[PDB]
Amino acid sequence: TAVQKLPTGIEGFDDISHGGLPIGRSTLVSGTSGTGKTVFSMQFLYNGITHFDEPGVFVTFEESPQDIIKNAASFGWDLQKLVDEGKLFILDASPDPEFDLSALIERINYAIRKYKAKRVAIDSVTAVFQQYDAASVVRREIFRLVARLKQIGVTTVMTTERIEEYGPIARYGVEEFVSDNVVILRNVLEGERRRRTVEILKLRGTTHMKGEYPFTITNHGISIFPLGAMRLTQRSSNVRVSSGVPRLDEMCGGGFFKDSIILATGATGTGKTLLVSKFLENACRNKERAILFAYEESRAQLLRNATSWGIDFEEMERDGLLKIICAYPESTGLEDHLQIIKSEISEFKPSRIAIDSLSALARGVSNNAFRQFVIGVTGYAKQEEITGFFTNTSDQFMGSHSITDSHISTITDTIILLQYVEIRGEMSRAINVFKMRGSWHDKGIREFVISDKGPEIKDSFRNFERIISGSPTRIT
Amino acid sequence: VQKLPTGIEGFDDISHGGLPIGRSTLVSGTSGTGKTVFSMQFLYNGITHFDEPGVFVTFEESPQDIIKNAASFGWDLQKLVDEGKLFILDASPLSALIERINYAIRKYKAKRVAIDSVTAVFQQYDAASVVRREIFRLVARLKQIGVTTVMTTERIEEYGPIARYGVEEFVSDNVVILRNVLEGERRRRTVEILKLRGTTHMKGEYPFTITNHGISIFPLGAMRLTQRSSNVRVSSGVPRLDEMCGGGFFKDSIILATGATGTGKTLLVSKFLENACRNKERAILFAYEESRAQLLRNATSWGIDFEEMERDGLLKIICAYPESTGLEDHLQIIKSEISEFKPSRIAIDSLSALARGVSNNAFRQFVIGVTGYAKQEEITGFFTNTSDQFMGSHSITDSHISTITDTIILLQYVEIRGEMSRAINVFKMRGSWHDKGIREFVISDKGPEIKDSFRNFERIISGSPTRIT
Amino acid sequence: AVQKLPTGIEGFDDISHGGLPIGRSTLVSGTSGTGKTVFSMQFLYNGITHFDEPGVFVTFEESPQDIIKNAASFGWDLQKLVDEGKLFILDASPDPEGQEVNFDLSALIERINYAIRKYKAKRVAIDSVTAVFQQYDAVVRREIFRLVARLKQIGVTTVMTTERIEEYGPIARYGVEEFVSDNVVILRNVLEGERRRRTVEILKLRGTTHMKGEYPFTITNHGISIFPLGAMTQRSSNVRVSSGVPRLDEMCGGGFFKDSIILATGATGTGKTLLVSKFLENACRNKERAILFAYEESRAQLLRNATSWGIDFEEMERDGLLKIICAYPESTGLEDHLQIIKSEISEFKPSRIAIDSLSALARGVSNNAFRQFVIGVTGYAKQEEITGFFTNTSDQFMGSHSITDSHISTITDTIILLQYVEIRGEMSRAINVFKMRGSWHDKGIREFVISDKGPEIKDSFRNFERIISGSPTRI
Ligand SMILES: Nc1ncnc2c1ncn2[C@@H]1O[C@H](COP(=O)(O)OP(=O)(O)NP(=O)(O)O)[C@@H](O)[C@H]1O
Ligand SMILES: Nc1ncnc2c1ncn2[C@@H]1O[C@H](COP(=O)(O)OP(=O)(O)NP(=O)(O)O)[C@@H](O)[C@H]1O
Ligand SMILES: Nc1ncnc2c1ncn2[C@@H]1O[C@H](COP(=O)(O)OP(=O)(O)NP(=O)(O)O)[C@@H](O)[C@H]1O
Ligand SMILES: Nc1ncnc2c1ncn2[C@@H]1O[C@H](COP(=O)(O)OP(=O)(O)NP(=O)(O)O)[C@@H](O)[C@H]1O
Ligand SMILES: Nc1ncnc2c1ncn2[C@@H]1O[C@H](COP(=O)(O)OP(=O)(O)NP(=O)(O)O)[C@@H](O)[C@H]1O
Ligand SMILES: [Mg+2]
Ligand SMILES: [Mg+2]
Ligand SMILES: [Mg+2]
Ligand SMILES: [Mg+2]
Ligand SMILES: [Mg+2]
Ligand SMILES: [Mg+2]
Repeated sequence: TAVQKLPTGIEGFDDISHGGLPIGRSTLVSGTSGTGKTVFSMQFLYNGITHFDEPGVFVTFEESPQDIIKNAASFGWDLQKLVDEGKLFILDASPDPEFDLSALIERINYAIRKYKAKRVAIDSVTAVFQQYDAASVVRREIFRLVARLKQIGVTTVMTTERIEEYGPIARYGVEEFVSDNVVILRNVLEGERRRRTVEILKLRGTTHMKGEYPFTITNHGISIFPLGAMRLTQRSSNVRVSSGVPRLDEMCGGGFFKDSIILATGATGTGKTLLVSKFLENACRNKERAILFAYEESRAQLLRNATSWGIDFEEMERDGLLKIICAYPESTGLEDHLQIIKSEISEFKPSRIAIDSLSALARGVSNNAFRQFVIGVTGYAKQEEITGFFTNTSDQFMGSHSITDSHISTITDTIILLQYVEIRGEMSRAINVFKMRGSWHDKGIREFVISDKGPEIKDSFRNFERIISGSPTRIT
Repeated sequence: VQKLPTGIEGFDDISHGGLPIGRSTLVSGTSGTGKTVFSMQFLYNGITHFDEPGVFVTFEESPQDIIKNAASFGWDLQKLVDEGKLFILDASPLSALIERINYAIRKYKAKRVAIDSVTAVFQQYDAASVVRREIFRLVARLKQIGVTTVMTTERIEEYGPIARYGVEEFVSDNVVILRNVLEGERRRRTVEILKLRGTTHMKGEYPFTITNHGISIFPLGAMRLTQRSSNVRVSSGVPRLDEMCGGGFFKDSIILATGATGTGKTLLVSKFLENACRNKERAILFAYEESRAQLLRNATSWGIDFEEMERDGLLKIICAYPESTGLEDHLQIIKSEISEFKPSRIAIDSLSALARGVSNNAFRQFVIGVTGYAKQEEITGFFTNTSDQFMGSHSITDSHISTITDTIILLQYVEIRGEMSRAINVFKMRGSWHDKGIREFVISDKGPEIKDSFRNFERIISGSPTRIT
Repeated sequence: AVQKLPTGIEGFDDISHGGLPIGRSTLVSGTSGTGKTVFSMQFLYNGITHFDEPGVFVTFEESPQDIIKNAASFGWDLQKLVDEGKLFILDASPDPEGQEVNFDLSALIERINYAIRKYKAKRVAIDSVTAVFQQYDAVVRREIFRLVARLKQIGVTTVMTTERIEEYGPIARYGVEEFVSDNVVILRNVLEGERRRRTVEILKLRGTTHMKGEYPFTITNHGISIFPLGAMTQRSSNVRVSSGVPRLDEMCGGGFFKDSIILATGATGTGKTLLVSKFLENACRNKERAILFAYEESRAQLLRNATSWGIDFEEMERDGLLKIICAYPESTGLEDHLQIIKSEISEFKPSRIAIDSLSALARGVSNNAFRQFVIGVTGYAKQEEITGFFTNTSDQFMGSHSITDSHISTITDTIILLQYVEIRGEMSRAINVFKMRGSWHDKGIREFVISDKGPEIKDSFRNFERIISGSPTRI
């Protein structure tokens, strides 16, 4: 007879809550303005009706029912229908535009019975206390409301308000301790960018995932990405795919594995976009779909620079085997980027993917949040059986030294190292398969030349030393 | 939830269309952020562009002061007031006020309203509960009438509470935060849309500037990677370099010349703009290091006369110190001067100068800004960067500015036989073959003379090479 | 359109883009000892002495006698101006003995009004408005608005002094004054390390433009003097001057330029001060005035070390062609240092100048502050067409292992690079004209020897590699 839970239906919340929200109990969902308290509370009710056939009541202390309905239309929720079918009831407790909570408790109970409601949402409880002038019996009244609802036996969501993101959990510093369950929505301003996070602080009598988890409000409501939950569990096969460059495929011991993450690390101009461009060509030639995620160059530039290499991307676009998705890294946050990726993938249903580049997306953002992105993208592709080619521009121009994020290096199956080499007063370029995981790879640091045809991988600088430096020395 | 176009330059992009119609939007900020401007600009555009009358509720600032202050932006509000398009309700010493607004709304058939400042109307004793109940009224009543409102609120802190009483945010359907952050000894204006209930919006802060045209927002995010790209070449002025670039620079490209002090970046800039005026192409030089006088002289020593170019009306030398203004302003200056002169080529000497006393993320927003604006307007951009190490040549514009540039010319010193020789190298050239040689070049009265490469040397990049065998 | 009134305070009219809006009230807030009372007195004083605009100064504490007395330090005979009826100080100080009581400012309004007309005052100053409430209770917003409006009707440009508790905190005390005032100026005395820095910021000028951010100022005998770097043209000529060393002149294509900023960079004891000494010796040899600004060595030592190089500074000090201004960097702030330099240049009217060294002035200061110093000094020298030889000591001993770590390279026109070089188990020296804008320069890392006669630049190290490292190798 332990605390059983009720599915919310919100992508990720049931995972981080190890089931859902405790049944017959109230959950405080606190946050600042614009965190997604109302969306969460509505989505809890909406998913109740549509998925589980559980009617719900929505208590509003300010926002008009008509306004609540119009705001949900963005998500594609016809709340007018649910209202017209007695599946949703919006109790208007908003003041007229022209003391102890007890009457309202009666009105709610009447409604719950009338519409046979199993879920309730109250938004916001902090309002009535201010709207009137309590700020003195907050604990008493919140305790009453919680207790009376426990009697009715309804799963409740209570919206609270905060001022500071990493400050007190609520306004009166009392609502948290009365509530059985506490969830915190945050919208943290880092640099000049916001990040939405959800935390389940407390679930009395049950287990939950601790810490903040990133989420996004899309046209499908709140979508949490259980970064921690996503488990290391894939398929992995010895099936190979080609790079579009034959000598490289020989250097990779037949070609890239289908279930793989490929990284091309090198200085600027080393020729990473060409490797990417050839990898997508190969897909479209083998009658496979692919998506290019550009974060550095426009389509026009990509198309031009490709046609110089002799790769017609438009023909692939027209054929329906290629989709170039161009966007500035600061066009949104890494959280939304990953969603746009995941969404675009689901639509086109690609076999191969390419992000150009990762170093561009790591502009300004913390090394932590970037790690979360990489793992998120890496994991999605390996789970969805999509081969992934990633690019990374090294800051050091000469040779190679290391990788910015140690996470990337260990999260990639294959590492292609492009570098520059000074040979007889000329800037040569060299390619090397540094890592393959599960195959033989050529252990050579081979010269290559970029031409109108593309990459021409030549032989190793055998008669040179200190090639990794970028400034070698010929040894007779 | 449909939206009304504000007409504010960049806001309708950040807000994904504009402000929701019929609803009220809270615009909070400290003094001098630009709340009254936004509110005036909102109404102004309402009537001049969309033929929507507006009512402006003032609580302290006199009607005539509002008209006097607006004149700076070039807004004849009195003309509009006379023509019965704008009404300024003077509430300077809520049911009563609301009744007066409703009357004014109908009297002028107004579709937009601006209330500034609401915090002042509660500046008696009204506290928390009173403010929440009272604001709720105003917002609700305004919603009933059928008018799109902009409501001004005050802050005491830039990254603290959004308003005063910590109540106005939760009541309002829409929240916009205006900030003026003192970063060191320079202020930076920024707009953030925190909340737009019922629809989507661009999140995060975005920089803006109050100009003689009012609030002008330049979103780095809304900037789409959707510029054009051609195979049309343009010359550097140095023919050996054009041959090294496989015909020349591209018309649709950003050029970077990186190197130590005295390596000759400004010479390459001089010859670049010389070629432009030689082909009757208009060009601007945004100089942040030297002065017009010293540039003219040092160019004349190179056999380059900027004075004639300027007289012809093809060259514009804009000199300014990086510390004179913030990077947000500098960008507005660059954009503005470009829009007037309509140049085909542009030059910034140097980017490294503008980086002095600024964050990497701010300088990134700047570079990303200018780069993009040049590419979208089809303007060739020769940028310069001075490396701090004068021989090591370890990195180039070490701030991820390389991924933004299409061409990289690396200038360096080379220690040959106890002499300090120079070298030029086309490091990168997207979409073209480039000479892979680290060619020696010598500056003269005539200019840069690119010679042959150091074949019989090693460790050239180090700056201290070794003669082989 | 909002017209502005020239304050007369040095720099304020530049940062205010004209001055203070006419017929409008300006708030000038700051902590204790920021110069709020100075600014206000200076506003009125200048008003009278420059534009024949009478003024009225309202005090709620300090007696007229004291205000007149304190102003004497700036050389302002306010009693003269009071006697002529050009200035009036309305004493509204609390009665020595009395009792207390809502508060209304209707009484003072009419007292100020009366005096305004009586003295025909164009300018007015209130100091400090905070005190008048800090003597009873806080109505502030309403009472502030009342005064601003009444004074607006009268059409007098007013300065309202207000007091703060923290430097980077609330603009005023009660969190209201700011919003009610049309114009806001924040004076700050920021404590960094253990040194104070005075800064002016115009936060807001309704209906007008202004320079944003903080700008440094100093309070002297002249009063408040603000130094906007953004306000700053420098002309250029192909006229050569000599370094004092004939070989270096050759290496610099026939000498330094008259319109140039020379920088000498190197490790300690590489010989920057010798080149400085020779540079100045030439000016005096060509009957030209020069000033040496030293921040490392005393006058006595400089002279001793100079005479050991065969340079008599005393004769040129006596002949009135040389002024040696010695002072520690920590004696003042860079804001002050710069004003000492500008002032000393204005007096002597030199043709050449020298700072020995810039590296010393950078000690224990903000990188931003030191930048603003160099941009200022270098700008003023180029402005007045004064040739400037600056010194910089690199912390790295051997060779030019790294460059100048201060981002000065872009300002300096000529860069002389002194370095050490180990040759056959012995520390040698070297000179190189690294940069020379507008001239050919010898591109050679020439050996150079110091002696009793002074510098002897010699031949290059042609038979050596890795010279710049400081540890070469014989080919
Ligand atoms: N269709 C949509 N797509 C993307 N984002 C959306 C969409 N609809 C709403 N949003 C976002 O969700 C916000 C509304 O969240 P909401 O749940 O109303 O916040 P809240 O925390 O309840 N606000 P408050 O009542 O002031 O405390 C909007 O301001 C947008 O940022
Ligand atoms: N048509 C061409 N012929 C020969 N070489 C070319 C051609 N186009 C490009 N290149 C070479 O390839 C480089 C650009 O390759 P690219 O794949 O864009 O590299 P990258 O590492 O992705 N560059 P970046 O994004 O700026 O860091 C140029 O600098 C040239 O060296
Ligand atoms: N008349 C001339 N004859 C020969 N060389 C000259 C002449 N004028 C200038 N130079 C050379 O040009 C160099 C300066 O070139 P410039 O274009 O100013 O380089 P830069 O790297 O842009 N300098 P900076 O802005 O100080 O970092 C000098 O160091 C000289 O070697
Ligand atoms: N013509 C103009 N050109 C440029 N900037 C201007 C112009 N007019 C006003 N400004 C700027 O805008 C500021 C005034 O903006 P405004 O909207 O009146 O401030 P506010 O934030 O409403 N002040 P407050 O009511 O006290 O909280 C001035 O201080 C200037 O910085
Ligand atoms: N009579 C002399 N004969 C030879 N060499 C001398 C003589 N007097 C001084 N020197 C040299 O000159 C050096 C000091 O030169 P100076 O111009 O003071 O250099 P600096 O770089 O300015 N030194 P510092 O201020 O400590 O960083 C000494 O270390 C000696 O090597
Ligand atoms: Mg809400
Ligand atoms: Mg690339
Ligand atoms: Mg205002
Ligand atoms: Mg230059
Ligand atoms: Mg005082
Ligand atoms: Mg010395």
